[PDB]
Parts: sequence; structure tokens; C-alpha cells
Amino acid sequence: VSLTLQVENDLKHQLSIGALKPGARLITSITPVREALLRLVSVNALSVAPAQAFTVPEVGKRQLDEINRIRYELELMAVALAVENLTPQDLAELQELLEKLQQAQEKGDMEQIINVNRLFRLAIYHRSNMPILCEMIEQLWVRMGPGLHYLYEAINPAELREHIENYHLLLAALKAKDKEGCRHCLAEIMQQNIAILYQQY
Amino acid sequence: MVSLTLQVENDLKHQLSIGALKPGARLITKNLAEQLGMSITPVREALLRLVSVNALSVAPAQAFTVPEVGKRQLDEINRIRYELELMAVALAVENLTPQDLAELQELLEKLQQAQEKGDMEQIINVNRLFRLAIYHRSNMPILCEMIEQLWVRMGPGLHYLYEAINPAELREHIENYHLLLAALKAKDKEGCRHCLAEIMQQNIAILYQQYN
Repeated sequence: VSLTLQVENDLKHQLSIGALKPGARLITSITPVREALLRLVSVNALSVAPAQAFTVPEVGKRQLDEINRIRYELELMAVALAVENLTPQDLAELQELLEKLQQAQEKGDMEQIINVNRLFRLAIYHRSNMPILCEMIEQLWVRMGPGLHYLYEAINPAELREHIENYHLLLAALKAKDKEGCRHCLAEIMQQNIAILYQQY
Repeated sequence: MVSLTLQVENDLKHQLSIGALKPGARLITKNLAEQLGMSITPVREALLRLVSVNALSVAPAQAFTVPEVGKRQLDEINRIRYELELMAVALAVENLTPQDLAELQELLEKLQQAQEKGDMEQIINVNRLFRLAIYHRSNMPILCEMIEQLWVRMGPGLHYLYEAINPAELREHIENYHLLLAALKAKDKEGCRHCLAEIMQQNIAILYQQYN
């Protein structure tokens, strides 16, 4: 029915927040679940070797580079289009999320850090009124998603204190309706976050 | 490996991409399985794969519909693919071999023949094959797949071409393709971007006539 599509959405989400380790084996009603996993294989959100079990993809440096290069263009496009549509209520909700992010970093909750970051940025991009652009960005997040698992393994959230500052600057740039400033702030955010991710190589 | 499901999926992507399926059309899984001489299973899965990327919509009673592509949606898809295709073409320049260029020249001849013969489907298809052959040399498979994905999404918007556009009025449109190939041969990055942008602008202008 429409259950299998929902199972797929749930797995895409787990992949996106780095909840699944690269190379890990996923153990599969079971029928629509298996159907969702095979559909995810077909878009390379998951891997399978012939006649064997589903696995979380391995994302090498070259592939992460390619993904970052593409989303760089798309996410900066989204933020530039969102600037002109953000309402006072939008900005207030973004400030709230930024406070949630600070809490997560202070609590040392890496799960919440990743999740709040996701919602903060997606909340911005959605306000661009470009739903297809946002679809494309989420697809890329799913592909680089297994690359985020490293955060849980090696990264101490205490060393992420200064990283929240670029978020305040982005929100300030959004509040000031400064389009080019938003692009610079978002590029800075992506750059610093990717630098953390590259340590796994 | 060859999968029946993948084969149906790629054929449906191709049909969508070249404008062979009309916006809003109701696709019946059973009809398609009968037409392909296949079990329902790989046909239904292929259709659901397209639903999962929003290339098709779910319809009542084991069926699907081809999405409606309004000007607003075509606008968004064009804006997105504009950046991606220009990025693809610029990266492909430093990797194109004499052999690559030779095959691009052959595709261009096919395109001219298609326009002279008045074969609208072949015109559309060869344009696709030509640009994709270029993009593949960017060595960015995910970028190329995403570009193909966006062509699938705008695809139903091309159905208008078969009914309303006289292929004879597209004669002069092939010159931009010659110019693009020359720019690729001369390794001129900005010239490639400019020619490809011109190609897209003129082709899009034709598509917008359907919303009048």
C-alpha cells in the first residue's frame, strides 16, 4: 500500500543523520520492508552484493567530494531564495532551533546535534518555495549520510562549541536580508563541518 | 547485472524523459505487464521506484499517473538543471578525448538527420544522448544521474512537442550544437557554458508555448 513508501522515508532519515555505520548489514510486515530496501538499493542509498544481504554504503573521499561539490551549489541556491521569503515568525522559529542546537552541544548529545542541524537548515531551505530543489538536497544528504556516522564514533561534542557561531552569523545575515552574506555564512558552515568529516580518512 | 525491474524502470525513465507520456495519463500496471510479456512484480516495482523519486504519482486501483508539469514546476526544474548542466559541461572539458569528440560529432550528424527526416522523437532522444555523452566525461556519476533525474521530472512537459511543433522550424537550432562542439574541441570552458546556456534557452522557449 503506502506503508512501504513510509518505511523507505524512515530509512532515508536514519541514513541522513548518520545513524547507520558504513558497511553494516541491515536485517530485514517484512514484505513491504524488503521492498523499500530494494528500492533504496536502486537509488544507491543502500548497497547489496548479488544474492546477499543489504548493507549501508561505504562513502569514500572521492564520492564525498563529489557530493559536497554538488550540494554546495544547491544549498547556496536554496538559502539565497529563502532570504526573500523568510517571515518574522520563520526567523523566530530559527532562533529557537539555534537555542536547541546550543543545548545539544552543551549536553554532549551528538544525536540531537545532528538532528537539530538538519531541521534548522531544512527549515530555511523549505522557505525558498522550491520543493524540488529541497528534494535534491535531501537526496544528497542521504548519500553522504553514512559519512556522518564517524561523528558518533570519534568526535567529542565539546570540541564543537565554536561551530555554533557560524550559525548565529547565518541567522543574523538572514535577519538582515543580506543575500550574499547568507551564501558566505552557509559556505563557511559547510566547509567547517566537512572538515570534521574528512578526519575519518 | 541485468534485472527485469531495472529494465522496465529505465525504459519508463526514457519514455518520460522524451515526452512520450502525457501529463496526467493513467498508467495501469497490469496493462504494462501484458504489453511487456512480464509478471506484474517487476513492472509494479519499477513504477514504485519512480513514485519514490516523485517521477510518478500513485493512483487508485493498482495504477499510477504521469505528473502534471505546470510552468511553475518547469521553471524550478530548469533553474536547478541550469546550474548542474553548466557544471557538468565545464568539468567535462578537461577530460574529453579525440575519441570522445569523434563520437559527439557522430551524434550531431544523427541529430541533423533526425531534423531533416522530421523525426521528433529522434531529435529529442539524440539531443539527450549528445548532452549526456558530454556530461559523463565530467567523471561525476551522481551529478549526471541527478541531471537525468531532472530530465525525467520535466519530461511530461515535452509531450507538447509531438503535437504542436513542426520539426522543420527547428533547423537553425542545430547551429548552437555545432558551436558547443567547437567550444569543447577548443577547450573553451566559458564558451561551452555560453553555448549550452543558449541551447537551453532556445529549447525552453519552445516548451513555454504550451502554457499560452
